Amino acid sequence: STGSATTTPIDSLDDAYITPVQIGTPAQTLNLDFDTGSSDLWVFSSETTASEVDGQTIYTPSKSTTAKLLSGATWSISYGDGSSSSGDVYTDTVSVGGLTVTGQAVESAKKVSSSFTEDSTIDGLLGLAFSTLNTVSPTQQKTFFDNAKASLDSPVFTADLGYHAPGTYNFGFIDTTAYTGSITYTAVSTKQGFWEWTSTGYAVGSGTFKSTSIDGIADTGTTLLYLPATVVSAYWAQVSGAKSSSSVGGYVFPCSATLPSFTFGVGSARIVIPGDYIDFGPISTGSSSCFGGIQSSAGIGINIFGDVALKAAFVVFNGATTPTLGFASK
Repeated sequence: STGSATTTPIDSLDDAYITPVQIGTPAQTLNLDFDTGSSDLWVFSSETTASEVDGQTIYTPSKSTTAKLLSGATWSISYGDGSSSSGDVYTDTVSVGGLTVTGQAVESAKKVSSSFTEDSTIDGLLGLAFSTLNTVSPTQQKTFFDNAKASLDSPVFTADLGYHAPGTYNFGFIDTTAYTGSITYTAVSTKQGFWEWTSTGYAVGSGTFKSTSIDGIADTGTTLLYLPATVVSAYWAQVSGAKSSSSVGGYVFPCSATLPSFTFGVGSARIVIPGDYIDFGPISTGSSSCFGGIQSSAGIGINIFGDVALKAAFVVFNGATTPTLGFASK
């Protein structure tokens, strides 16, 4: 089998992407944030604290004939941005872009932090990291991809995120019309449960390529590109007036600047992030100070190849026995 679903930016900055997901019988369609940096499928639901729901579409398991309570199971997660959620668990039928899994753990939120409540466009998260990170207790549950794996024509999914535009998540096949040149594959470490890999270096604008190993995770659920402070400093040094602002929470730059591209290495291959991708707009409405899309990972504890980077590529998440990541230009 295969699946194919369009993923759509939630706003004009590409702060996140939502993908429609059918849950239950009859289908209840929720717009979820596909997150290769976590491993819980959780949803706003009929069980969510009423004051914590503002505009989201909810999953109501009692209206689903295929929903079953996973008795005794609870979950609780916190993300890298400090947001969190928790609740209990149903199993139900879940379909993404024509691809159907029966008995998927659907984690029903009883509580969500303000950040989720305040975002009306996101109805939940669909984790696509490794199931070892799943937070369901006492019985850890498998991700949608893990459950679908052995039915898939090939045990892969691909992320093709758009710049200020929709893109595509594919399951079970590689669309050879969706990228240019070749896909370069690179080794993955699963020791921390992430799609963790080592970039071979970087360049700033038209500058020379610096060969250096940068360990990091391919994370569709993170907006920006978080890299070591040395790299990030070398980038913003090429933007007149740019500086790191403690008060704002990272690098800002004059909105009148033109941003240079940023290149990252995948083995001997190169992925170029256009400078436009690195502009996240005024720090506040009407401000002439703009927020940068490349930021320091210092104090996160891990480098993160978020959407800023991933959207410049066609990315293969190869879940074979020995997993790998592939990157192609597009």
